[PDB]
This record gives sequence, C-alpha cells and structure tokens, in this order.
Amino acid sequence: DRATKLLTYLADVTVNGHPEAKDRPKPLENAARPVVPYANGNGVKDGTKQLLDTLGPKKFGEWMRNEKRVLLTDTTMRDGHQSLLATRMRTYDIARIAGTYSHALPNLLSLECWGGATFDVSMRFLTEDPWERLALIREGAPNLLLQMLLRGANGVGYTNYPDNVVKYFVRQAAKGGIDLFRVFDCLNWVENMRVSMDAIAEENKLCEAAICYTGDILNSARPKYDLKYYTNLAVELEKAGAHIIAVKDMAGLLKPAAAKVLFKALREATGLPIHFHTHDTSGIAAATVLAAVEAGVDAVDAAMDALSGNTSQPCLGSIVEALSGSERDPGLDPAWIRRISFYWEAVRNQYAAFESDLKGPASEVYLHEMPGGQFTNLKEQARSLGLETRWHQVAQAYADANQMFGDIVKVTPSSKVVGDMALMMVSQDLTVADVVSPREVSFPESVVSMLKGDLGQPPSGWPEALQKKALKGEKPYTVRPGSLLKEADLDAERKVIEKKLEREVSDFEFASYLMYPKVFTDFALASDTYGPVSVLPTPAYFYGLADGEELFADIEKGKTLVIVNQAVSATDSQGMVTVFFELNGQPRRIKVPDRA
Amino acid sequence: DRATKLLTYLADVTVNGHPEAKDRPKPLENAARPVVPYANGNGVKDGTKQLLDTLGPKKFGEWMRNEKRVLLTDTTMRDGHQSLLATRMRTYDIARIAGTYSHALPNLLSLECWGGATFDVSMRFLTEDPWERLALIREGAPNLLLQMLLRGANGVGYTNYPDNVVKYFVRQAAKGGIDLFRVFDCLNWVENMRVSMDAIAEENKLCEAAICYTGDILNSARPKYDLKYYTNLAVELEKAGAHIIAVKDMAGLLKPAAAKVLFKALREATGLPIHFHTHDTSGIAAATVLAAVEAGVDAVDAAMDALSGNTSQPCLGSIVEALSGSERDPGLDPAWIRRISFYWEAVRNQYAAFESDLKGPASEVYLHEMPGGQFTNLKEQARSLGLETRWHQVAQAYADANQMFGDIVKVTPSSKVVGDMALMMVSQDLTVADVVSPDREVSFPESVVSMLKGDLGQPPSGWPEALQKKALKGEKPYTVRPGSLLKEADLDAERKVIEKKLEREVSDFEFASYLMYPKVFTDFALASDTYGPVSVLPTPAYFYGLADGEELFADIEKTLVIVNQAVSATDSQGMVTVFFELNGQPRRIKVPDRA
Amino acid sequence: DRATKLLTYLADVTVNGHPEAKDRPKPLENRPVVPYANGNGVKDGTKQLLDTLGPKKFGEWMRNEKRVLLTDTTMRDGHQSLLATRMRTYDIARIAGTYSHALPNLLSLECWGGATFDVSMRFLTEDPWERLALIREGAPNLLLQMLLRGANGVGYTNYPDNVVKYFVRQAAKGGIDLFRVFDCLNWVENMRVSMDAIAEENKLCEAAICYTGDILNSARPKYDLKYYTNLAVELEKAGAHIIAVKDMAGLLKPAAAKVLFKALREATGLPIHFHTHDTSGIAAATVLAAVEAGVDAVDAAMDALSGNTSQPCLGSIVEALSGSERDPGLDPAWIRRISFYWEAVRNQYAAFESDLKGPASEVYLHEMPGGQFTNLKEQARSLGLETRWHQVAQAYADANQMFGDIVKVTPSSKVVGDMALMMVSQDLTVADVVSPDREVSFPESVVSMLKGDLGQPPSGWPEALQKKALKGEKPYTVRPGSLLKEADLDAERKVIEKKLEREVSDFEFASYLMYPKVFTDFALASDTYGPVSVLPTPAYFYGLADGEELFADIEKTLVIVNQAVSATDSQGMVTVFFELNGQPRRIKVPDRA
Ligand SMILES: O=C(O)CCCC[C@@H]1SC[C@@H]2NC(=O)N[C@@H]21
Ligand SMILES: O=C(O)CCCC[C@@H]1SC[C@@H]2NC(=O)N[C@@H]21
Ligand SMILES: O=C(O)CCCC[C@@H]1SC[C@@H]2NC(=O)N[C@@H]21
Ligand SMILES: [Cl-]
Ligand SMILES: [Cl-]
Ligand SMILES: [Mg+2]
Ligand SMILES: [Mg+2]
Ligand SMILES: [Mg+2]
Ligand SMILES: [Zn+2]
Ligand SMILES: [Zn+2]
Ligand SMILES: [Zn+2]
Repeated sequence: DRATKLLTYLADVTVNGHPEAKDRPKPLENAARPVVPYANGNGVKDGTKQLLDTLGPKKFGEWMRNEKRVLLTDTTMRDGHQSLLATRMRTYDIARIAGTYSHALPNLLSLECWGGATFDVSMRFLTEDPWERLALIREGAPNLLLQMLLRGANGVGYTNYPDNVVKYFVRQAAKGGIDLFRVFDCLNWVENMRVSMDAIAEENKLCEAAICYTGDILNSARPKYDLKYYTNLAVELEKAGAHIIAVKDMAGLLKPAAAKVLFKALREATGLPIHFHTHDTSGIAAATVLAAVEAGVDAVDAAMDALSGNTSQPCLGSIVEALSGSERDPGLDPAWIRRISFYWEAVRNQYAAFESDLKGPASEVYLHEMPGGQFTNLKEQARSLGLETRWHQVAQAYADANQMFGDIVKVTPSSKVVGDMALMMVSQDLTVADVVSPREVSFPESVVSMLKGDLGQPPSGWPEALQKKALKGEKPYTVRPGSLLKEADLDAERKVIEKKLEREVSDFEFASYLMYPKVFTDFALASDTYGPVSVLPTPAYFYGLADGEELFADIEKGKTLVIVNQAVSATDSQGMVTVFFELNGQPRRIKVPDRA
Repeated sequence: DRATKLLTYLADVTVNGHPEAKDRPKPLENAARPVVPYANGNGVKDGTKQLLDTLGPKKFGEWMRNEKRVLLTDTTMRDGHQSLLATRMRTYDIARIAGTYSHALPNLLSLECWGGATFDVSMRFLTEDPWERLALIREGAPNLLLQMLLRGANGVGYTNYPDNVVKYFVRQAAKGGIDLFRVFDCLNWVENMRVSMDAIAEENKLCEAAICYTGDILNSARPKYDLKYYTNLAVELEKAGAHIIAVKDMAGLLKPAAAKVLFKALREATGLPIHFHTHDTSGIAAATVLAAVEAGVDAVDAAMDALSGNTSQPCLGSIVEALSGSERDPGLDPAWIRRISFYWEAVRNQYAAFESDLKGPASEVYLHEMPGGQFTNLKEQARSLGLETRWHQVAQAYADANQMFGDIVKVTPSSKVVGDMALMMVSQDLTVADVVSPDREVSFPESVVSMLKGDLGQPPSGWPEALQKKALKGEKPYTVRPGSLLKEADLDAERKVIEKKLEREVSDFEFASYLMYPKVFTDFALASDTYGPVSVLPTPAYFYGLADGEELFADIEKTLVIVNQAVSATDSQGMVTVFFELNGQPRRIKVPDRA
Repeated sequence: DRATKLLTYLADVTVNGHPEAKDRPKPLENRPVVPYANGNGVKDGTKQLLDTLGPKKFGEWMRNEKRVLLTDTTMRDGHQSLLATRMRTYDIARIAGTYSHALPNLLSLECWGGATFDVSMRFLTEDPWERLALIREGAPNLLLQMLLRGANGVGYTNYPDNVVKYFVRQAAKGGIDLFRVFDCLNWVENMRVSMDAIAEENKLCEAAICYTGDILNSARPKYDLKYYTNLAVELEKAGAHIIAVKDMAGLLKPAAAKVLFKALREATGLPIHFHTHDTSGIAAATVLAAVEAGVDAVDAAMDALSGNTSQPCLGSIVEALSGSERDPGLDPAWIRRISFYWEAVRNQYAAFESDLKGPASEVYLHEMPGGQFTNLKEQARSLGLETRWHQVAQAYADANQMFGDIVKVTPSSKVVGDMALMMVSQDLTVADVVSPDREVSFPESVVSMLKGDLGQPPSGWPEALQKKALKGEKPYTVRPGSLLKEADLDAERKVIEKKLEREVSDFEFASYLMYPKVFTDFALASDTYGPVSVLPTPAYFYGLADGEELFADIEKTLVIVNQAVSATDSQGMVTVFFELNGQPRRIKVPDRA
C-alpha cells in the first residue's frame, strides 16, 4: 500500500509528466547521478550544536563575539536554491549530504536549511513535508546549528498571524530541530519583532535579530538610511533581547567601503556578536564580505560554489581560500568544500527546469534594489504580463515606486508590494505623478493593504496623499497588526483540520495548517493518494520512468523497492492508462488517468 | 501450448505486420465482418455426390450428358480468387460457407475448390494446409462434387514430375475428398495426359479431360487451331478414358458464334458430356456461355457475382437469371445466389491488400491471349522490372513471342515461358527478328531454353528449329514425353528424408505435399511448429494482428478470448513483449522487433 | 491578362487544392498521348450522308444497312456512369480528331446532353457549348449525338414548351446531329413538343422507349411485348426517324432481346437503335442477340471506360462480330489504341472512381439505372447507411411497386431514390408509408411527381399514396407544359444580361434558361479564372508541382513554370512565382486553409 501508492505516483508522472517540469528545459540525458562523498567512518567532532546545548544562547553569543576566527554559515540548503532554482530543491538531495557536512566541515557555525520559501514550496510544489526535511538534516548533522529564516510577524507565511500562532510555530520549530533563528521585519519595525524574539528566547534558542540593509550609508544625499539608523537599531534589538545581530543585505547592496565603516561601528555600539548575510547580484559581494571580516564581523553567510554567485550568496570556497592563512582563517578544509560543491553541482543539473536566464553580475541592482530572491520571480511575472522587452522600464518603475512609497525597506512581504506596483505602472503606462495625481487607479490588493498598515509602519509613516487615494475612504491603522487579530482557538482549529482529514494530526502538522491551511490540506490529501514521494530520487520525482527502466526506491530506512516500468497501454475507452510494473519481481498494474 | 503458439503468431504480426500486407492498401476501417447466411432449417438434399457414389464415374458422365438442364460449377473457391486476389483467400472464409452451398444450392454440379495455385499459395503465403481446407469443405458439403484443377504431368506444380509421383498425388487427392478432376496439359499433348488420366480412373473418380482453347476457329487465316483440331482431340481423349471432356478457355478467347459451332460439333464427335470453362477478361464471356448453353453444352463454370468479371469467370447470378424459365433452366435459387454473393463480397473486402488496378473489360485479350490467372501477375512482374509504363508493349511482345514459338497453347506452365520471353524482349528492346538473329547475342530465360529443349512437351508441329538451335547453344533437344526420362522417385527413401528433417512421421497427405513442393512444405511445417494452427484465425487478425485494447474470439479446438492489453518498447535483446489477456488470464509473449 | 486569369487559377489550386479532389484518392504519382494518325484527310461518313439525305431518308438508310452500326458513348454515358460525369473537355476534344481519322465508319459519338451540361459548368468550370464546338471541329465526318430528356431538356423538371424549343434550336445550331429523346414515364404526349422541335431543325429524332421489367415473365404483364410494340407505332406516328430501346438499367436479357427486336422491326419500318448498360455483367450477350435479331444500331463504350454500370465493351463486341455478315467494319487495332488513350486519361480521374468491383445480378431486383447506382450508394453512405446498402436496394424495389411499378430513369429514378432513402432512414415500410395514422414528410421530389410535374404513368398514380403525399393539394393529370406559361425570352434575357452587365449569346441564354443559378455562378467564375478548360486535367485538379513546366493554348501556346511559392503573409495571402514564356510573374492568392 505505501508501495502501491508510490507506484501510483510513478505511473501518473510517467504517463502525464510533472506539472512543474513538463514544458521546461530538461536535464542532459547522459547526466551522472550525484554521489555522496566517501565517509572515512571516523565519528563526528563536537561543534557549535554541543556548545549551544552546553552554554545556552546568551553565553554562546558571548563565545561568538569573543571568537577570533570568522564563523561561517552555509546557505546552500535554503537561500542558495531559493535564489537560483525557485526553491525547488528536494529533501532527497538535501538530506543526503548533511552527514558529509557533519564529518568534513565540523567547524561551520550553521547550516541555513529551513524557513524562507522552503516551508511553502516543499508542500505546494514538491509534495513533501518540511518537518521531515528538518528532521533528516538534524539526524545527519548533530554537531552543527541548524538555522532558519523566520519572517517576524509573518512566520513562514506572507500575511501577519495572531500572536499565539506565531508562538505556537516557533515552539514547534525549536522542538523540530531549529537552533538559530534569524528573524527579520520587512520594515525593520522593532515593535513588530518582539513577539517572535520573546518566543525564541522562551525556547532557549538563539535569536539572531536582523536589520535589513538598504540604501547607502556613505551617500550623504540619502540620509534616511545613514550609519546611525543601523547603530540605533542594533542598540534597540539588544535591549529587546537578541543574542546575535544580523545585517540582512537581501539585495546585496552593501558596498565594501560601507561594510568597513558599518561593522566597526556595529561592534562598538552593541556588545552582541554580528552576522552578515548578503547576495551577489552585483558581482562584488565577496569584496563586501571580506571587508566585513577585516572590520571584525563575527560571522558571514556563503553558498557552495555550485550554487553561489549572481542572486545567491557569494562563493564559499573562494572566500575561504581568500582567508586561508590569515589571522581570521576560518579553519575549513577547501578540498572538502570542493567535493561537497561537486555533489551540489551534479544535484543542480537535475533541476534544469527551474534555471533562470540570468547571465552574470548587474550593477543595476544599485538602482532597483530588488532582493536576490525576488529578482527572477519578478522577471518571469513581467514576462507573464507581456513585458519581457520592457524589463528595464519595470526595474526603473520599481525604483520609482520605492521613492513614491517613502523610500522603504523591500524584502518579503514588502518587496512583493513594490513589484506589483511597478508592474502596474508599466502595463498601464503610469508615471509617479499619475499614480499620486488627483486619475483613477485600481491599485493592487497588496498595495492597498500595506498602506492601511497590514505590514506595519515604516520610520516616518506612509505618505498621506497616496495612502488617501489608494484606501478609497477606508481608515488606516498604525498599531501593530497582530495587536488587532483575534487569538486563534487552537483546540478548535485542531478539531477542524482533524475532522477535514478524518484523523488526528501531529503538533508539527497543526503548525503547518496554522501557517497554510489550504496548502497543508492539499498536501495531506496528495500524500494520501501518492504516499511518501519524497523518498524518490529527483529524476524519477520529476519525470517518472523511461520504458524498461529499473528504479531502486528506499521506502523505509530498511526496505528497498525494485520497480521496473515494463509497458504502458494506450488510453482505454474510459480515459485511463495502465502502467505494467514489476515490483520486487512481482507483476503489478496501476491505472492512472490520461490528463491530456 | 497450441494457444501459446497462436499468441506468438498474434504478437508477431501485431508488432511487425504481415509481409504480404504491411505495405499494401488496407481494408476500410468500418468493415462489417462477413456473416454466414441464416439457415432456414431444411435438410441437405442428395446431389451429385450421391449420384456419383451410386453410378460410378462412367455412368455419371452419361447421366450428365442426358440431363436437359445445364449443370453449373461454382469456381469462387478456387479460380475466382486465383484470378482476382492472387489466390490469397483463406480456409477460414472458404470453409465457413460450404454448409450454405450445401443447403441452398443442392443442384450445383460441383464446387471448384482445390488445385491450381491454391496448393502452393496456401502453404507459402497463408501458412495453412491445403488438405485441411479440402477436408473442411468435404464435411460442410457432403452432397456436392468437389472439383480440383490438376496440371497433367505438372501436378499442382510447374514442372513435369516422375510418373509415380503424379500417381501418388492423385491417390491422395481422391482420398482427401476430390471427386472431379479437371486435368489439362499446357500443350494439349494427349500423350502427356495418359498417366494422370489413368491414375484418376484407377481411383474411380471423374476424369474430366480438358482441351485448352486458343486462337479462333472461325478465322481461316489462323488454320492451326481450327474446328477439327478440337473435335479430333475430343475423340482421342475419349479413347484415352475421359468420363467428361472440358473446353478450358483459360484466356477467355472463345467468342459466341464460335461457341455455337464448337459445342455442336463436339457433341457430335463424342458421346461424352462437355463442360465449358472460360474467363471474362473480354467483358463478353457471358455471351459465350449462353451461346454454349443454347448449343447443348452439359455443364458450364461461373463465379459468384462478388468475385466475377474481368479476369475471373463471368457472373453466376446473371447467367442463371438469363436462363431462368428457359428449357435448360438450371434450377438454382437466385435469391440464395445473391445471399452467398453478399457473403463473398464482405469476405472480399478483407483482402483489400491483394486487389489489382484492373478497371474492366479489355478486347486487348484477343491480341495477347494471356490466361486470366496470369494477367495481373505478369503486369506486377513488369512493374517490378521498371516496365509499368510499357505494359502495352509487353502485351504486344507476348503476342509476338507466341507466334515466334510457332503459335502455342499458353497456360501454366507454357504461359510463364511466353511471359518471360516478352519481358526480356521489352527490357532489352528486342524484336522477334533480333531474338533469332545470327549476329545478336541473346541470353534466353531458363524457362525458354527448357521448353525448347522439350521439358514441357511437344506442340503438334514441334518447336521452330532456328529459334531452338540458337537458344540451346549445342544442347540436344528431345521429343519423347518428359516423364519418360525422369527417375522413378524412391518413395521410401524420400519419406525418410522429410521425416528425419522434421523429426517425426508425416501423414500420406503431408508426404504428397512434400513430393510436390519439398522446400515450401518443409518451411510450412516449420512455421506450423512455431506458430500453431493459424488457419483458425479470422482474416483481419491473420493479416494485421490486434489493435491496442482489441478483443478477439478464436476457436482452436474451445473458444479463446484474446485481449491486446499493451505492447512494450523494444528491449536491449531486440525483443518486444505483448501483454495479452487469454480468458481473463495474463500472458506475456516476446517476439523480435523485425524492423 | 486572359493568361493572368489562368495564372491565378493555377496559383489558387496549387496552394489550396481543388474542392472536388483535395480529400479523395490521387492518381499514380507515376501521360495520355494522342495517337499519331497517318496524316490522311478525313474520309466522309455519316455526317456527309445525313447532309445529303436529310433525316428521314437517313433513317431509311440505316434500316437497309446490313452491317450493324455503332455509337460510341465514351464521351457521355461512359464517364457519366463511372466517373460522376467529371470528364473534361481537354481530354474529350483532344481525341476527336483520332476518331475522325481512325474510325470513320462509326454512326455517331454520343458526346453531349445527359448530365454533362450541368456538370460541365457546376463542377468543371467549362462551357458545354465550347466542348460541342471543339468536338464538331475535330470530327466533321461523324454524327454527334446528345441525350435529351424530352420535356426535361437537360434539367430535372418539365420546362415550358418554348424553353424546350429554344434549347433544341440552339443544340442543332451548336452541332448536334442526332437527338436521342426520351420521357421518364414513356408518356408519348409528353415527347411531342421535343420531337417536333427536332424535326423542325431538320436533324435526326431518335425517339427512345425506356425498357423495364421483363417481357418474358408473364407474372409481370404490365410491361409486356405489346407495350413495347405499341409505343414504337405511336412514336413513328409522332414522326420519329429512328426508334431507340433505352435499357437504362441494363435489364434486357438475351432471350428477351431476340423476341423484342424481331417484333419491333415488324411493328415499325423505322430503324432501331439499342442502348444498354452492363451492371449485370451480361449486357454484351444482349447486344449480340439484338444484332443477330436484326437491330440496326447499338451503343458501346471504349474498353477502358466500359463494363459494370457503363456500356458493354466496344472492342469485344466488335471483335465478336468480326468476319460475320453484320461485321461493323471497324479496325480493332485503332479501337485498342483509342482505348489505351482513354485508359491513360481515366487514371487522371482517380478522385471520382466508385468502389464497385464487378457484375451484380442484384440489378434485376432493384432496377437502378447504371448512371444512378454509384451516386445513390454515395448518397446513402452520406446518411450513415454504408452498412444498410442492401436494405436501401430493397426499399427502392419496394418503393417502385408502391409507386405502381414505373419507369425509373432521370428524373423519376432520382425520385424513387429519395423515397427509398427516407424509408430505410426513418425505418419505414410500404405499409407505414401509405398508412392512414402514420405521419410522413415526403421529399419535394416525391410530392412534385405525384402532383404530375413529371407526367403520368400508364394507369396513373395510386389514389391512396397520392392523396396523403398531397396533404390537401390537388393533382393535375394534364401534361405539365400545357400549364407552364410561356417564358418571356425578351425579358428573361434582360435579367441575365443585367445580372451580368454583358450581352450574352443565344447559347449562353439557352444555358441560363436551363440552369439559371448554375449558369450565373459559372459566368462569374469564368470571369475570375479565365479559360481553365484549356488546362490539362492534372494541372486543373492539382495545380503545378515545384519546378514544373506546363504548355497550354490560350488562342489556337504558353510555357508556364512554377518557380516557387512563398509562405502565407500577414494578410493571409500567398505568392506563387511563375515564368510565363520566359518572363517573371508573381501571383498572390488567399490561403484558404
Ligand atoms: O505537484 C503537485 O502540486 C502535487 C501533486 C499533484 C499532481 C500530480 S504530479 C504527477 C501527476 N501528473 C499530473 O499532471 N498531475 C499529477
Ligand atoms: O509470410 C508468411 O505467410 C509465412 C511465414 C511466417 C512469417 C511471419 S508472418 C508474421 C510475422 N511478421 C514477420 O514479418 N514475420 C512473421
Ligand atoms: O469554380 C470552380 O472551378 C469549381 C470548384 C471551385 C474551386 C476553386 S479552385 C481554386 C479555388 N480553391 C477553392 O477551394 N475554391 C476555388
Ligand atoms: Cl494556505
Ligand atoms: Cl518447393
Ligand atoms: Mg567573534
Ligand atoms: Mg446434358
Ligand atoms: Mg439496318
Ligand atoms: Zn537572503
Ligand atoms: Zn481458369
Ligand atoms: Zn444510359
């Protein structure tokens, strides 16, 4: 029956294709499968996981602060593929390499491997459970901190949730294996971060409170986001209970000379350790990261070579190589960094369907300030709307919409709002002047909503005139969104999803439902038809089995299925197709609909 | 295991197609299957079969003579598809209709249903046993005579065989269920017909000795085939022991005025009954048949409407309709004729692959004199050699070669010789003068060298010497009967050869097949072995296999229900697997991908 | 410009195909050649003899003639029967000279009338009067024969007396010498207008009696020997010069022919001309018996267009009579050479072949005329009855009994057709059709015939069926043209001349009077596309393949090469690059796909 269910999936995708893959480019037909590097069998060294369990988060941050070497966070398992492959990387590929990281790079601070768009995308587009993914990683790397990206009042969603839901989720993330929570608000509104921060502290995990970088601190013609804006935020986040301060440079806008000034200042204004996250859209983010190490930053993020560059993080292997032998040498073995990068390279070839056409660095990033994780998304969206050839006008409109909104921090969810506004302005051919003019504009939902106050408040408030015109008579609020949401009745809502599914659910599954009621529901129902598809290797997940193909699938840690596609019938008079399989040497037939 | 093998055949044809059909036109998709007409429930009336068993052949011939009504032979089961569908018609379709003939047309003289090209073609191209065919027809029609065409000293083959082989084969044919042997020699040489004639009489069957018609008795500028030529032959064939005399007009050349003269004179030269066979290539053979009837002929041949016309026999239904109510009305129910024709029409639709492009009558026949059963085949051969656009020149060369040979009777196997010469004349551009020229090297076809040597026998005036001398290249020709020169077959040694090759005993029928066609019978026995009793399959399944998801009913003994459920891709061993359900049970059959 | 028109046609069909040919079988991807004739001037024949004798003495000559006289029907019934009448003027004209030179003893070429008039214009875009003129020019020594449907002209309804008159007059002027005129119910009163108009032009009037049933079957007494003999006396009294037996369905059997033709030649002094079809596969038997019985003239088709629903084989009929007292005196070698031509021509019309495979004694049951049997099976396939075809044949026989047992030839055959189709289609039996309670909606063909628009059969129409078909309306048993008002030639002519903004010819006006809509459509098309009739048949039906070269004669020669063809452009127009006599031409046409 689980076997039967998987055969059903395999038949369905063999006959009909995967909706995400069928119409897109395909991997090279030769294609060597990824090979997990050889393990010497020696046990694993204690790392930052044991230190945090031993010290607790406050003393661990002081240990971080005092540490001479720069500490590294690998983002390959989350931001890397979120930025380069629409977050489509599968558990199967991610979990198989965690043991290798654990034996070979036991000095890493953390693996960023959870949250951001992975929570949603795993279920919606890959029919897999992000909790299982984390558990598998936890088991393979017991010595390293597992790090998530948590969106403050949005959790791992897009809307603000009620406080008790946010707390309920943090608590389950901590139980499920997350050690280090990097938490951010899309407007750097400290007030809107406290519920998250307190929940993290209550779980006794590391609360790395982020400040999003935007603008340019060394440009005096844009004083809004000057040095003291950042240093004051760091002082506030310390007062509000952070263990670590992050600079989250989501669009890769921080320049090297600015990093040098910024990280010296941050280290003097707060006693907390500092952690630097950037994107390489400009082609020079490695310079910014190295300037930051030289200026004393305690940790920095990077991605494995094979998933670095452009809108991802800059190259881990090369950054390490640049530091090798220096005072802040991170003590990471380049040869293992390369072997793991080769694994990721072969992994990534399986995901050709989701590659963008981005060719290289673009200084244009300094104009538009689109975050690395949005840039490609928004370009596809523009192609959807018939705007491929105006893409540069859309980028200009994004920059113009930014100023029109007051000049804001742009990062999920607020980036999305600036994107929609920009696309509107190009389609309907509007200047800033028209959008504000006393000229009807049917503003997008996302924009009305922000101006009402659903994403929070920026420093100097939303612009009066534009807010007036978009809201159309409706009154805005300036209080914290979550302060107005009804407390959910958890007992009750648990009973709802459990009635829907005709079965009890786990606390994790309930946390999923709370974050994504419909998506979790659809995923639960798909899991029920198709069984544990996460266990299939990637080619088979996306493309089924070629004629006569033999596949080995590990359905439980113990049990291997040997599955052969022996034949496929024509479509019968009822629109069904029968796939003839051999399953462990036994004949099986599965009918699936002809979805053509 | 018979079942396994039939599945194997079904798989092989489904995956690879049938050689004879895969690249030829196909039946229309809708295709009503042929339906055996509903039987009213009246018994089978005693007919000519019981009369023959009672009277013996000599007295049965006298009964034929004395009968007022013209007697009819239906040729649909042999000459009709031989002439129109390259003799590709299958036992499955032939045998299913015999019980109806038996119930509905009890007054028929005979069913022509065996011999000619059917013996070879059934094994070679249809994978089926001509003996089994004959047995199934015998069983379904116990009241009618079963008639074969036998080639004199050429048997059911194309070369004159040893005497003892001809005798053995005639013995097996009688025992297999043949009652009425139409026997002919391709040169009308009565001396080369004796052996066969004697062997038929010895089996106590009907010897219908034929005289092939050629030329024109009423054209005094072609006196060699004049009226006394035929009447003298009839007298000789009667003295040689015929029970019935046939006029075998293989190319449909006899014209109506001539029929009126010929049959009257025949019935005056001999007391034996006379049986007239012709072809409709001219578009007027029905006039000739009717003139023959009015002149007193005792029996005539025709074909069911749906397989009549052009190179076949003229239309049985319309001939009966014309005689209806006349003094010699044959007493055949035209409504039943039409019902049986409607069955043959649906049967014929399944053989769309073997239809020719011939559109209708041709007076050209009087020029070339190609036997009806050769025409389409020679034209396909011309096309093969690139001569399609020069077909009319091949026809003219065929007439020219005939005269060059001294003007001869042209029917298997002499017609083939003349065909070979004609094709060579057109390909190499040779007139008759070039062919016999002393300065022009000609490499005569083997069939021509052989006929001039004496292997097919002697025409009345011998062979033209200059032509003969040039073609033989110093080899000496002979004028004795060819059989007189052949080694008697050592039958016991030869039985052992075939039984050792097949690792088993063969029946006497089988051995007769072997004697006539050693390689073809051997290949057939080996195909039977791999594929089982494929003759039990309906014709569409036999030629095209089963379509995807198709359900088929097949009667081996027990009725198999076969469903093509799926066909694998070709594997690394070059094999394809067909997934059948056989009576609700899974069967997977591997056959090679022969592309 | 006349050429420019031609090029646009060629381009159009090259790009788009022909509506009549696009989804039908195609010819072997693999040339009709006109035979080299000796070079002789033509020998005088029947045309010169008619001019010398006039029609009455000409008929006497035929009677007295010992040799059987032969009419070749290849140019009309032959393709009408086997190829939906689709044969083109290019192929018909090109061989006229060869007949003239090689078979100068023939009585006539049946080459006009029947369905050719309608079909030439409606489906082939060519003028039947041009076709006639070209045949007349090519064969000035032979009689040209048309089939005329009496009060139906070349149409489907009885016309006004004066239309008929005008038409006969134009046919005579256009070059017809011999009018075979028939009435579809053998009603002599209805043939008078026709026959008198034929005599007034001083041409040959061969009044046909259509044959049906069976004279030697006494359980079918309605159509006995006396019926035929009496009708022959009546048609002589009416002024016929020749009497024809038109056996349109091929029903006459040889024993019948022996009795019939002896009796006919005793009943009348007039010569007798026998026309039959070969659907049975024995018609040549009947023809040959007609000849032994003294018949004066017989029709046959060239071999390659003979047999089945066409006429019986000419070559073989001739060959059968060769050396006899009545030997027709025709050279078998030239008969074959001409047949080889028609065979190479015929292959060009593969699109229009039926799937009829040979003889059918079923014809004795249903009596569908040859020229119908194909079309009606097509019409029945059309109505999802492919597999009830044998049921349709019973309905036709049943319906004909229901109609009183009548003569079925155009347009009554077409009537019986529609009734048969409805009966199988609406699953109805003769008992149902004419029942009191059961509601039927009879075809407009049937309603009209029971009204009397096609004339009156012997005993008249069965009272019961007529009254229910009628639905209240009253029948008339008066001859239809004694009701139709005379047409205003002067005024009806202004209508076509002002619809066309041209003067038209008397020939055109005649076409218009016979087929108003069909003539007008043809005029437009002619204007659009030019003299398409001068195109060889493969180019007419399929256009020109890439790189192909083509010769055609606009006045009494163009070299046209298809150089290239562009894709379809923004306006849906395609461009075909041509070389006309060495010079470049681009011709645009719409992509109608
Ligand atoms: O990919 C998803 O959204 C979850 C699974 C739902 C659709 C499956 S994927 C294989 C098969 N092919 C289709 O097009 N639909 C089903
Ligand atoms: O061709 C024959 O009639 C008899 C010999 C057997 C050959 C068989 S027919 C089906 C299958 N397809 C092939 O081409 N070969 C085999
Ligand atoms: O008008 C005619 O000649 C009779 C048939 C109509 C077809 C012509 S052929 C060129 C063009 N292609 C079409 O489909 N319509 C016209
Ligand atoms: Cl959701
Ligand atoms: Cl052999
Ligand atoms: Mg430090
Ligand atoms: Mg007798
Ligand atoms: Mg005469
Ligand atoms: Zn990021
Ligand atoms: Zn024969
Ligand atoms: Zn006719």
